[PDB]
Amino acid sequence: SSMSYSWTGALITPCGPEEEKLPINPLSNSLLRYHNKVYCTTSKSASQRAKKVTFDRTQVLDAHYDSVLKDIKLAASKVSARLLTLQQACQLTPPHSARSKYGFGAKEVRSLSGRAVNHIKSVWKDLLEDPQTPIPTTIMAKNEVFCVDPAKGGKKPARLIVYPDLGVRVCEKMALYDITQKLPQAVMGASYGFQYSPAQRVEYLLKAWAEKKDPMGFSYDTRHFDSTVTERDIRTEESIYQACSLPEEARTAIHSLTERLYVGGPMFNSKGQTCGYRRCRASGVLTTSMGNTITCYVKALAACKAAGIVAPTMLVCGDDLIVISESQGTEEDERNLRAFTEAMTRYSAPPGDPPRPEYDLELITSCSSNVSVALGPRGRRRYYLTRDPTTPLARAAWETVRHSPINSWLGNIIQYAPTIWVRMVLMTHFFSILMVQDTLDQNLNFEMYGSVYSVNPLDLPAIIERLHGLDAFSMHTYSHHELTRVASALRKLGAPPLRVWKSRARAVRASLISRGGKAAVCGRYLFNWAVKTKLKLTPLPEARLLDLSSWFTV
Ligand SMILES: [Cl-]
Repeated sequence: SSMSYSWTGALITPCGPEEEKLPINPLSNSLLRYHNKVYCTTSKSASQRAKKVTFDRTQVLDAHYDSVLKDIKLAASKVSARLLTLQQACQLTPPHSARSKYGFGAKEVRSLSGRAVNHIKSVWKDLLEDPQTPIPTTIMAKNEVFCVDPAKGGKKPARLIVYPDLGVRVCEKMALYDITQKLPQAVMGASYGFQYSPAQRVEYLLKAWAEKKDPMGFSYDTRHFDSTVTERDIRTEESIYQACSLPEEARTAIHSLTERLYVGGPMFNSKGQTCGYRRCRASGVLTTSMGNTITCYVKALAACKAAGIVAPTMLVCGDDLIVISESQGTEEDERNLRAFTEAMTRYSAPPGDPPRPEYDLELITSCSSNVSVALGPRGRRRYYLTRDPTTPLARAAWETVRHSPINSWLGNIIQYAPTIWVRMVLMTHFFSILMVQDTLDQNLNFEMYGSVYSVNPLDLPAIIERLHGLDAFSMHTYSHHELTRVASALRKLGAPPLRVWKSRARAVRASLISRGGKAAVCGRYLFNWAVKTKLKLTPLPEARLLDLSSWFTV
């Protein structure tokens, strides 16, 4: 049937300067040694990516699909959603969103400047009047940092970004922002993955697992999900949006964005040239995350029914998927998974790595992460979210004229506070750098889900207690999988081993303690693992006064 993309042969071009690595990385050369291994994806590998994501989709739906889609339209119709005013939408534009081609940027949009509001008025009108003309998009190579992996081809090619002009993106919010806030939760309930902090994610998986008399879990990895979304999936999404109680102007707007933007359209590189034509999900539109999540949910749940998965409990986050269910014995489990995969493939969501049933929660990875377990000093089991530290370490070491890695350090310290690698490596490095710089009391930005929060480093103990519990400060005996993986990642990036971090941590803790006040709290709480004679840590009152609820909800 349809190709995800077609190409004119024009290059996917850079937006000006692509940053050289410098001969000295002064913030991270005490963190790890093998900087040669840390790299950033650029436009140079853009074609390589285009080839991998360009392919034919043929899609065969069935009674299981239809049945699930009907249930979802039902659940959708429970939702009442509003238009946002032009001004409300303008206001929700992130401060660094890519400037429009019509002579204004995010600053103007957020400030409600007359010219911007005007242009946006005329874009909205054109959306109500013309429900057909394809809206042009820009295509860019994404810049992301990884550690080289010889096993998997050396260097990954850059992901591709496809987005309409800023004027249109503002219109998308007026039409759909409210739906993005209400639909996923309404169709999926507790299965919606973007509503959970790490600790809450953990607790959900544990509850799912404990409800099965004989649990089995698997993760599902779709190969290039965006590319696998069909015009029909997209029209099916519009049709789910339309099932909500909306005002007529929204209906018209949604239809128009579906036919003119979401379903497909022509792509131009940054130099102005026609680059190709897209017939799949665009990565840079408002509905990408909700879209992928709902469509993955519909497909996955129908696939469960097609394969005979018993009592599924799902967790969905865009293209990432965990299913925990009642085991039917290993031999049937393996067959059901093969059938699940066949259904998904029929639905046009074929796998990368084929799925595999597992019976131990530590062995399931989704969203690049997994649950693991550690003991208190008394033998009590504590479960927490973790992940391979390779990419966090690589990103911890990306330093250029334009980018500092410190925010990145902070983000992982926050998300992954209870892990052995955060506690022994990142925390130790982070606090040592800030002390020496004498910037311990200076606010930094925590980046999550396109949002930013100003965080004071001396507030970390409170934040961590709030997010993860006082247990985050007393994990004693980590797992074999966890010890192995962390040792191996440190060795792979040329970082000191954990034994050296313990020494560095002792010294950092001492320096924090000697500075008194908040810093001293940091040293006592965050580095209690580093001393043989433990202090008794107690709930922090400043933590009770904390509302982090918006941090991990979309
Ligand atoms: Cl930066």
